[PDB]
Amino acid sequence: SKEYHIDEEVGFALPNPQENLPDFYNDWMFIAKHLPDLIESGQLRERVEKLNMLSIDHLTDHKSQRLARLVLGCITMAYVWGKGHGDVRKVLPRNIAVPYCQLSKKLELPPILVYADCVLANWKKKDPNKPLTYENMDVLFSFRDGDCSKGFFLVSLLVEIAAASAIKVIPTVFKAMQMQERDTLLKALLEIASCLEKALQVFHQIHDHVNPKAFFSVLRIYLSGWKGNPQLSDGLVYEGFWEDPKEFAGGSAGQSSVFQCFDVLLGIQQTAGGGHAAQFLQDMRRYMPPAHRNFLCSLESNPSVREFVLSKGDAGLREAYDACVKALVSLRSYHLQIVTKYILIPASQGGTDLMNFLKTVRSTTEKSLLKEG
Ligand code: HEM
Ligand SMILES: [C-]#N
Repeated sequence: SKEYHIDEEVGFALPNPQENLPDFYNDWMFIAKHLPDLIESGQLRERVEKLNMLSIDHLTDHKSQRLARLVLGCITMAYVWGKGHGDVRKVLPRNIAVPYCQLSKKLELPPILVYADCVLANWKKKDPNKPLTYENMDVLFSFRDGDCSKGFFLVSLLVEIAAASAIKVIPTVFKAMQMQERDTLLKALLEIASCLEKALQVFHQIHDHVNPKAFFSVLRIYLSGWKGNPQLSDGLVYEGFWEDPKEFAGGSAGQSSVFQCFDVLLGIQQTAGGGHAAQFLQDMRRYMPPAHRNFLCSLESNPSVREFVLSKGDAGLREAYDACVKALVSLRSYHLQIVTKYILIPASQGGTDLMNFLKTVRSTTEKSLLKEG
């Protein structure tokens, strides 16, 4: 893999994210670093509104630009949703909206908190000389005390990273296919499956660091966007940058290139059709870092692993291939149980389009199995 911005140990996540910005931006940092407080004491909005329009020209490298995106991102969410009880601002102050939109255009991402922001770039290791384990990690920004943002963001991060171990073998896969190296292809496929089976394990941690009510009633609120959202019908107006209000989708792990990449790799057509699920997954790529979406399509232009495995009456291969597909459905099936627990139940103390979306994606994955009939 070339510079598709994919680290060997961390995958799609940003390696060693930047924690501090140039003093020139201390005003931004302060708000971001004290969001839980400012929000609760009800002085957040007033503070954003007192901000001077800062220029983004002093954000020289990528990482510093990403940090910035995170800060302005978190701030924008806090501002729009407030204490997150129903009182929402429909207009984002030009002093903040401008830099944010300019930085966004520069990074080729929409002006709203995105997965690549609050997960991929929102972390740090407590002890630099220790492994990447929950215990040795922390997020950079949170919305409100007890919103379980650490648990959510980090467990996603950790799953993201577990899946990163397979990304590195993708090249091996394609090489083997043209070099007609059957034993190499088989090895590779199983390795991938193994990594996807380990990611599921990592996923279990979600129960240990995220409480259903807190998640459903708080975090979920701040991660909401303004596309097809009843309380922001026509979107959000980025004062001083755009004429009319713009609609954008909230942050969601659905923006992770990880799962999409494997669906591609394995020839699963999540994106095909005119269906609602397909449109959503296709649309979410717009929310992924440009480098990453480039990676996703470069894969799409490679020869099909599925067609290859099928064209070879080789059980070993078919099975190894199914192993990977089986791993995905397993992850998704587990993900459903999780939504049930962290959304369905909490909301019961309409939202079925949710379950049908997920089940359609899952179903599509299953359908790709080879030796099922
Ligand atoms: C608190 C736990 C979690 C909840 C409540 C949750 C909820 C949801 C919901 C409601 C969707 C549907 C679309 C949307 O609104 O964005 C979704 C999609 C998705 N989530 Fe989660 N999620 C959770 C944890 C995770 C974790 C830890 C991962 C792992 C990185 C993950 C990966 C995905 C993916 C890839 C999709 C998109 C569709 C697909 O490929 O199947 N989620 N999630
Ligand atoms: C999934 N967020």
